[PDB]
Amino acid sequence: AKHLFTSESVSEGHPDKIADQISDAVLDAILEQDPKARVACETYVKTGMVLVGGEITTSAWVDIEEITRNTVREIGYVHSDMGFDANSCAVLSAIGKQSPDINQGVDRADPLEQGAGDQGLMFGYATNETDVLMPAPITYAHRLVQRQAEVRKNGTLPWLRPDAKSQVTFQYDDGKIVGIDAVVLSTQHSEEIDQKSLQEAVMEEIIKPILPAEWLTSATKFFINPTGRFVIGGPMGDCGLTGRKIIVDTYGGMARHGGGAFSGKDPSKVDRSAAYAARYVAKNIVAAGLADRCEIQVSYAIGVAEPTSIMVETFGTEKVPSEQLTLLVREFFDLRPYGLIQMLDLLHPIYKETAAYGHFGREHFPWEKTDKAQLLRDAAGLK
Amino acid sequence: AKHLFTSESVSEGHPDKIADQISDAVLDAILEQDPKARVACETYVKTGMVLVGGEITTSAWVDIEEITRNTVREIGYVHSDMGFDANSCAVLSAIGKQSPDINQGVDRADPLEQGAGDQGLMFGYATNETDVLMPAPITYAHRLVQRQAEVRKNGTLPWLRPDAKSQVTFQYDDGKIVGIDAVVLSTQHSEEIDQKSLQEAVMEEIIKPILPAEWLTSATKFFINPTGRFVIGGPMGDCGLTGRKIIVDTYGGMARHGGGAFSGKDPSKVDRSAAYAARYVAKNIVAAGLADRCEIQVSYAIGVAEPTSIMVETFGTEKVPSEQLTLLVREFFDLRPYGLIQMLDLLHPIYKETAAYGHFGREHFPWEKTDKAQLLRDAAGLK
Amino acid sequence: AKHLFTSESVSEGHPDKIADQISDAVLDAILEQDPKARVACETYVKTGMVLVGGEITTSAWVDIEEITRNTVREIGYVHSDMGFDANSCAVLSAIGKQSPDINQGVDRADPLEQGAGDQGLMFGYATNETDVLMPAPITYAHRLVQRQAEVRKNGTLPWLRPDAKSQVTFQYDDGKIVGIDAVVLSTQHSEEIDQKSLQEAVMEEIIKPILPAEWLTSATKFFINPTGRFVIGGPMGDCGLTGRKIIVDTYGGMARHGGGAFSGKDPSKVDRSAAYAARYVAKNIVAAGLADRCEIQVSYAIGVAEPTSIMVETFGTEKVPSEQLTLLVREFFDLRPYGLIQMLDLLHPIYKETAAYGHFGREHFPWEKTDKAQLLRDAAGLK
Amino acid sequence: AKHLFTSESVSEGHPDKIADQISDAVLDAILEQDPKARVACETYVKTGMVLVGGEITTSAWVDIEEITRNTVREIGYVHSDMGFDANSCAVLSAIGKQSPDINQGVDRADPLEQGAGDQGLMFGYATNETDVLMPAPITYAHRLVQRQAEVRKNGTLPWLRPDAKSQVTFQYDDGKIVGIDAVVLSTQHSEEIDQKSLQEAVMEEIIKPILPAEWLTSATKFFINPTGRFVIGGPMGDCGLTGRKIIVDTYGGMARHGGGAFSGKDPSKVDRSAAYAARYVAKNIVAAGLADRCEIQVSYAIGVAEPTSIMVETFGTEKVPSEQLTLLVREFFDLRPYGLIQMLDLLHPIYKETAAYGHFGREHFPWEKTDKAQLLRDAAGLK
Ligand SMILES: C[S@@+](CC[C@H](N)C(=O)[O-])C[C@H]1O[C@@H](n2cnc3c(N)ncnc32)[C@H](O)[C@@H]1O
Ligand SMILES: C[S@@+](CC[C@H](N)C(=O)[O-])C[C@H]1O[C@@H](n2cnc3c(N)ncnc32)[C@H](O)[C@@H]1O
Ligand SMILES: C[S@@+](CC[C@H](N)C(=O)[O-])C[C@H]1O[C@@H](n2cnc3c(N)ncnc32)[C@H](O)[C@@H]1O
Ligand SMILES: C[S@@+](CC[C@H](N)C(=O)[O-])C[C@H]1O[C@@H](n2cnc3c(N)ncnc32)[C@H](O)[C@@H]1O
Ligand SMILES: [K+]
Ligand SMILES: [K+]
Ligand SMILES: [K+]
Ligand SMILES: [K+]
Ligand SMILES: [Mg+2]
Ligand SMILES: [Mg+2]
Ligand SMILES: [Mg+2]
Ligand SMILES: [Mg+2]
Ligand SMILES: [Mg+2]
Ligand SMILES: [Mg+2]
Ligand SMILES: [Mg+2]
Ligand SMILES: [Mg+2]
Repeated sequence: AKHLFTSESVSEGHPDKIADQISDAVLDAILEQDPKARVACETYVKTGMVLVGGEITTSAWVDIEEITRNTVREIGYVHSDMGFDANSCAVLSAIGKQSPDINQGVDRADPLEQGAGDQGLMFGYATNETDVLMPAPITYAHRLVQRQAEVRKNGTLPWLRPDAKSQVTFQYDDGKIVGIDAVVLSTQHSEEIDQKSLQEAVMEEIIKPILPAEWLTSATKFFINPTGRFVIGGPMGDCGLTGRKIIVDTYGGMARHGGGAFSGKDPSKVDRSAAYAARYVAKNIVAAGLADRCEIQVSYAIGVAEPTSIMVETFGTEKVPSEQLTLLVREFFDLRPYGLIQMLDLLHPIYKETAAYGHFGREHFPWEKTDKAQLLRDAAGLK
Repeated sequence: AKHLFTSESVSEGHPDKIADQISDAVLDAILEQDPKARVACETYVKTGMVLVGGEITTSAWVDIEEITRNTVREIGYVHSDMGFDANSCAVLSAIGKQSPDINQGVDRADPLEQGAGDQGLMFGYATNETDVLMPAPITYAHRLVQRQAEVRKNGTLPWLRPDAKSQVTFQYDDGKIVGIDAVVLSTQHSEEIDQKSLQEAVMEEIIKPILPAEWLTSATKFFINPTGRFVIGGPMGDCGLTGRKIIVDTYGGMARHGGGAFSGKDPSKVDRSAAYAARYVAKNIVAAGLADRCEIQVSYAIGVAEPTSIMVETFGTEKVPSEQLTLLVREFFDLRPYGLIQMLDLLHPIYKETAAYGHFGREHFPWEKTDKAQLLRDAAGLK
Repeated sequence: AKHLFTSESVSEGHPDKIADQISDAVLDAILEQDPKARVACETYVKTGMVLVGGEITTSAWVDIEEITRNTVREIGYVHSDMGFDANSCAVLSAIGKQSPDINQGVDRADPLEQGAGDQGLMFGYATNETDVLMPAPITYAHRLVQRQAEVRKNGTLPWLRPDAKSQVTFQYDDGKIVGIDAVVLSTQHSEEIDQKSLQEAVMEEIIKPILPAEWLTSATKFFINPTGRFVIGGPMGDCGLTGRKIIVDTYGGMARHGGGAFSGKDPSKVDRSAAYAARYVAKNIVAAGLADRCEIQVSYAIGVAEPTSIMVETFGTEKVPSEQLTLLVREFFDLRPYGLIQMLDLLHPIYKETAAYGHFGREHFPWEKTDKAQLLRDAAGLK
Repeated sequence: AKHLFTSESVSEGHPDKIADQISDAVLDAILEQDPKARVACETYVKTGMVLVGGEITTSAWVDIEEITRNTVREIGYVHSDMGFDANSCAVLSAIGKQSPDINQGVDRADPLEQGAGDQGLMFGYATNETDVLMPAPITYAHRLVQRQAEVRKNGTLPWLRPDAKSQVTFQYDDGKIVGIDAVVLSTQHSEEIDQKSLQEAVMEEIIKPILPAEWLTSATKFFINPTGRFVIGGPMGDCGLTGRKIIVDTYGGMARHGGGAFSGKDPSKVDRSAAYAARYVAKNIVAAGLADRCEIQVSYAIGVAEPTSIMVETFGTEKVPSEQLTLLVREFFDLRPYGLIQMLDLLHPIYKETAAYGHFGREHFPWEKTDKAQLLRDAAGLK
């Protein structure tokens, strides 16, 4: 009955995230100019530099330094005092074009037959634990780093620096949340404020306002800047890389994962598109009330348009025998490369925004919408 | 009852893996000279270069170019013909030292009290699906890319190139394997051989000898180099990065994951050490026969030595009420930073070997050993 | 009366020249699209990479990788066998925009008033030692490396590699050439041919056909691949950088030099335009017969249109008192930034061609033409 | 009789010089540990990075980041406010080992026979225009940038930034100096001070105290920060590269040059050692009173110990027929690779100090000493 589950999240000022933002910042710029572009951009970030590389084959014309400097700038690093500075950092580029060998298998004569960008498996997930049908732990962790960033930008706590990470562990009894045992919040700061003050301030401004007072009890344990000092952060304190936040980007470790990153790749890359499409049916199934929680999983083969595997897991919480529930899935949605792109209209520059604070949970994203639910209901005991 | 599950693996010639190998190749070298070194090494690999960076604080003296060139060389790329060459590629370095701010929370006066290298959560897993208590899908996928590499090196198929990826999906009925529906195998090759021949050869030499003939039926579907052409590969066709094989490195997507990569980090980094220790108790629990399959999860807080969370999931397959099963865990093993390192003796250069073909399944690894099982048995109905 | 003077040259396959070529290759491409572009391109070349950086502010849209790969390709390195490969090498870019602080001083309201791109001094030179009014030592050294490159491309000596350097020292008595004391010729080669053969072959194919048989006597000493082995070359054997061939680029050490490189910069950069204009008047003066040999020198001040200094040196060989000869100079030519560009029509992509084998001596270059001579004659005892 | 000659210099804060300093800073460190090390270190410096590369073969163990960060730190860039920061900039490394092919020709069995590091020609120079037998123009220009640097460090003009360049043109009549026509002084500054103030301040603190009041007349023209604004400088405003200050490093353009840079290379490199040895005999000749001014020139052939060419030019100012003056040269000094190093005791870390403000003119340098003069006198009309 009782058990503990822990999830974590990172601020937009976290090295790894900086990468993602940059990566997806480039794609957006590119896509704005050419929707059918093929972008596979990987970014490396350290002490005084930013490396934007990979393979890009587009007709668009973009400025990497500008997109980069501007992207970091917005993140927050604008002075050597914080360790990194959009204005004075180095911006390197090693961007080649996509291999034709791969391309022949992706873009074929007939657009519909067009194949998967690569082989691989993706996991979709949905749960009635919350309104947005997302697990609770990841939702609150995200809220924590997000708050910290907002209290920093609005000038509430001017001594806060971009870099920050958050961890929370919930108490789960009878399969439901009963509270929160431990809370972790690490945030970069200036040489001007003291630990205690900082700690005491983080509680009032960042934790207390975000964590439901009900789940907080005299038992909860708070871990704030444990090493006792976090003045050095960002790429200086930790190397940032693209696609190294795979889990916080998705469901916090509650659901499963195939190993494919999101940022830097255009929709023809199943790692991102098939993933989104998977959250789409999973969420839609639960909204449709066909199950309380279900994990979906598709797998593909490079240059091949038709999915190599599909499986729905409802953990017994289903309301219609999986059978019809699985035959309904391939019945209603098109998981073929050039079916999901139209299904969710992925040919637009809407990904940068997705690079920090979770790819799921934001109802305004095309894959968060639940329109097929009611119709997915009709296919089984409408009433 | 019936459902499909897919996993995947990559050859030691895959860009991402090249990174990991390099990353862990540097640490080993360093560790050989200094076991208590603090290594956080991230590698970026593309068309004609290799970028080794991150933060390293050691008293050891190593040669990055030599370790790198040699590491790639062994992988296989030794001619421009294959796209990359250990002898003629560029070797770049951006390696700083570890932030003292982090260090004060890690290495404290008392070695026992020494804290976790970072915050985060890790997932351990074990299953009686196989002798090594590893899931089957990931085990066979690894075997496929591994075979390909060996048939290449031994000269059986001299036209094979280092770069290769493998995907397999099993049929699961009644919770057990009944067969394999689809098989995917992509391998780089020379301009000298044709697709058909290649395909036909891959079956005889790499697939047929590795996949159990029982699970192969007239239904199984084989996908071999689908785009129809894979002559261009390695960093030229795809950017390689450290820690982007998170899932194939562990359990193939069968179990869960927290988001911590392994390669490039010394044991004081819970991402690698708490992870290993988690596979250790999970495996040891199943071996101890206390459960058919169980997932373990620990989470930590930077600078803090005592785990912030622990949870054992046996999916009902447990044989002793979880209660005593969870109280036994913290009873037998020490998950504190400086407890797992001694527990598994992680202060040695034994990681490079772990950078390709799974971190689990190799019984000779200290975390694969099951010595505590029988003793973990004594603590519950010995007999 | 008697004395020895030595000059040297380098093949288009030399690391430093590779840089130059690349640098000026980028400019041309840019200029083709925008003649008034401001290009300050510096290239770094090593083992498996090429670094193109600096500051560029243009409205043009160019592809660095393509321009670079193609430029190296043409030079000759196309296989790992030779140490570098246009197809498999890395291409990096760190190009920012020109500082507006400099720009306000360069481009002012009135185009004529437009100022010098930087401060500095430049040396022009001319001599009746040869038809093209160039010194002899530098002329023959260029010819040597140029021949080696041609005998390599035409397939005469297929085992020759791109990298090569040439050195010649002439005997000067009575102020004229009497012969050549020592000849140096170093060229990269394949593991297939032996030293002796190579040496013997270099004489017949490269040295004997280029050096006048009259100046070659039993005294002359030949130095061919002295270390006894030159199989390793190019960026692998030596780091290439832009603007490190300052002297072979001009007059071989016979005349003076101020320190400004040529490649990578647009004409608004006095280092290149004022230099060219200087060879222009010096050559024109000797052609006009006003002197047998004269060195010119101008100096500028950033943001300032009017030259800070001008001086003509005729080494006594003048035929009209220097006085009128110097008053004639500023009388006939316009050395103001926006006067020399029109004077020589420098807003065109004509520089790559100038990046190897000398910037002077090629009569088809705009600064090699002598049209003002006859008119420079009228201004002094026409007849 | 009358004519104008211009020279220039650059502060230790100039991008190019930053490179040199870095380059020679690495050598010294290495040499300190191993005098017979072979170092060919080329540095590239831009906006937020520093690239140290080339080929180094030593038994020494050094820290590039530390040597670099510290070297830049001392120069002065320590805040993003000035555009570059030693603490937060990137430090990259691409250092391979020296090609054995070259080595066999350099270090042979017999140490005496040991050969020249490369082919090439070098120019030495001396003049009685000044006590240190250096030309005047380059001496004063160096003094100008050197003053600016000192008035910045001592806090006299706290708003001064590291980057600065200086230009001076002298009036030469009857072959002697009569005065100075134009003065150029460009220095980077803070957003806090205005142009007029700055200009007025630069005259009092930097120009007036350094330029002889005799040579300054109502005619002299002063050019101070002409573009009207120099707030942006350093690698941000201009790319820094090693060996691009060839001329200011030596004689300001008064004497000739062969094209060989000094910084980053050990003494076995004739570009630096033969160069120094050339200033040594030229200076010593004039000190010996054998000529008022003389230019020396040697040339070498890779792997070859014996110089390929030697020539002394006294411009008629000699006092003993050149003949005996040239036979005296090879009589007194040893220009063989392994003769000059002992001659000047070059196996020591004494080069960093030589990377800013001229390689000649500092009488405490081993090549600035004149001990052979009196003995060079005995060999010709002692009395
Ligand atoms: C703990 S660091 C990685 C370990 C590090 N590379 C090392 O050398 O041990 C990972 C993240 O922790 C956070 N961090 C950095 N310094 C910290 C500190 N002093 N206290 C708490 N968190 C810190 C940052 O957001 C950083 O991305
Ligand atoms: C499909 S690629 C990544 C997509 C690519 N960056 C793009 O621009 O679309 C990922 C992996 O697939 C494999 N691969 C590369 N070229 C391939 C081809 N032509 N056919 C099959 N697999 C290929 C390699 O092992 C490579 O690391
Ligand atoms: C002699 S190397 C400079 C010294 C080198 N950086 C080192 O590590 O000693 C410079 C040039 O000499 C030429 N070179 C390289 N290897 C050579 C060899 N084995 N014999 C003759 N010339 C060679 C190339 O053109 C190369 O760019
Ligand atoms: C004029 S810049 C070279 C041209 C530049 N690459 C461009 O993009 O036009 C070279 C040097 O001039 C100096 N400098 C830079 N900005 C300056 C300014 N605004 N006024 C005067 N000197 C300046 C610095 O010492 C710098 O290294
Ligand atoms: K890292
Ligand atoms: K990639
Ligand atoms: K070099
Ligand atoms: K520059
Ligand atoms: Mg990371
Ligand atoms: Mg993938
Ligand atoms: Mg990858
Ligand atoms: Mg982590
Ligand atoms: Mg060079
Ligand atoms: Mg200059
Ligand atoms: Mg320069
Ligand atoms: Mg040279």
